[PDB]
Amino acid sequence: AEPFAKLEQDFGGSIGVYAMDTGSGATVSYRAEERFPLCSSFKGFLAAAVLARSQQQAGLLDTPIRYGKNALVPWSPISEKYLTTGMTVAELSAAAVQYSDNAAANLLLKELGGPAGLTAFMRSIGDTTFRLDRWELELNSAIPGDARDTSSPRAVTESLQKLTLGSALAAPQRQQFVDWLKGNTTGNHRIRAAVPADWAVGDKTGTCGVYGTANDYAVVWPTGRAPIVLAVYTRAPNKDDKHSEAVIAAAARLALEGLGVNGQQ
Repeated sequence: AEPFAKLEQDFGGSIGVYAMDTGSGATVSYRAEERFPLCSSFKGFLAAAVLARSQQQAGLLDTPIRYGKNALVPWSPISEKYLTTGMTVAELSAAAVQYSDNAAANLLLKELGGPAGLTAFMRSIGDTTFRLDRWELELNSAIPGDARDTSSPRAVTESLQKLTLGSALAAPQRQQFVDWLKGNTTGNHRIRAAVPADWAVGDKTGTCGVYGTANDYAVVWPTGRAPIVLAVYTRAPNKDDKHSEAVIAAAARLALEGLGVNGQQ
């Protein structure tokens, strides 16, 4: 606890961590059951929900979605680029996960019946904590004490484990989910920065832009051992408090250390 508390003190906000060693079942928790805004991190679970749906709806992933300029909310760099052709459900999913593309996320949410649809999927896999309430971009408000669009580090890690390593998805879909996470482009300075270059990592980040609120969750494969699943979330009390990637990386290192996993040569 003390090392995490010192990290909080220097950062000026709150940090929540839950890490599980899938080999032994050993865990590290710090504020693991407190609520933190999901920010864009809900998009990983959104992609998992789309994959689950594909298991009972043949051809879903290949389906072309032809959206208009009306769909292009800010921070949609992939969606903007493909406006004139449209994108398949698969393409939208990869864009949402690997680039946090907002338009792509909103289109996929619509496919699943909105924030309530994604929430009902999470409940279906045994996650009673996750809630998505709003769409992009309103879900990013991260107002202290607001339960909308939040989950806990523990629930995030447990759900991530079920979807990537457990039986929540069929084997093909499970591998697609893992591959999407592995191809993420936005997380190089977070959980990835806590581990050596040759450990496989799949992750999804969230960065609300306000209230020092940002996060990352990941599956990590250390050379020669069972994977670790972990979530690192932050928030802070003032709207203008800046997030820190460095604090997330540091908390990840502490979590891994607490499991006897470190990147020391």
